[PDB]
Amino acid sequence: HWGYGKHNGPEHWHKDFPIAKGERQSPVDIDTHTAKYDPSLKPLSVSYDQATSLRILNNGHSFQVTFDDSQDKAVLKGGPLDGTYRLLQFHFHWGSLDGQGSEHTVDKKKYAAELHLVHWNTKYGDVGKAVQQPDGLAVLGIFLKVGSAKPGLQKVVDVLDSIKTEGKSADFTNFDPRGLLPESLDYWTYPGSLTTPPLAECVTWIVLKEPISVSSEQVLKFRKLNFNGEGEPEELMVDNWRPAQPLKNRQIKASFK
Ligand SMILES: Cc1cc(C)cc(NC(=O)NCCS(=O)(=O)Nc2ccc(S(N)(=O)=O)cc2)c1
Ligand SMILES: [Zn+2]
Repeated sequence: HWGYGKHNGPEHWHKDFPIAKGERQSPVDIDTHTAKYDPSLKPLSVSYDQATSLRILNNGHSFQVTFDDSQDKAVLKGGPLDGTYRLLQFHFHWGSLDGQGSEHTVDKKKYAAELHLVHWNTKYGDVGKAVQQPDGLAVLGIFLKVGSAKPGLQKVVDVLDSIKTEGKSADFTNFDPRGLLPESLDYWTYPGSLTTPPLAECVTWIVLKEPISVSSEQVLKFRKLNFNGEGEPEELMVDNWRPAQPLKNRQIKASFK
């Protein structure tokens, strides 16, 4: 089964998921001098006021906070998107050191981590149908750099002790994902894929220009999680990021000048 080690990491994924070598794989490097400002792009609409978080979980690949997506409660709209996309979950990718961990890069710069808020297009009815469509998902990507603490992240960080190993989950209601956003919603956008198996090419990526800052104590808490399940040799959950993939016949558009 897949992971991020020498023998099961991103260089192996194509054997079970041959779309790993596809025409619209993610993440990619964002060359800021080649992305074109697109004035036709609208502002993004992030409507998270009615978000209903449910649980926090260690899935062996990362940790995730899940939301009730049975109604339009927390939706992403506008920007490059047609229609309404409901927030399903968010999770992160992070490094063993502050100089690596993000999946997207910006002029080859790697950030310490990257947040993915995962949304699906309601015209397809359920997430499973949406993953089979080229416009099925929209993932909002936010870079993390190490500096000042992010107060809106601290409730996440303080429960990680309780889901140390894969398969563990905990109640995590009443969490406000608005506390994870930077000030600016300036973004880059391009068509891409899931960055973990099945690597489906179903994602409109929206990557925010402005990173959020998190403290060294907060990211250290990410790094104490485990890939393994309880009672198995401890392998720290670090460097759970896929590297940049070929851009091929794609063009990255910027919402700003
Ligand atoms: C059944 C149920 C219910 C609720 C509420 C949440 C969940 N959690 C969930 O579905 N997680 C993944 C959905 S996926 O699209 O199939 N996988 C995927 C997503 C994003 C990326 S990424 N790294 O490109 O952002 C990579 C892979 C499940
Ligand atoms: Zn992700």
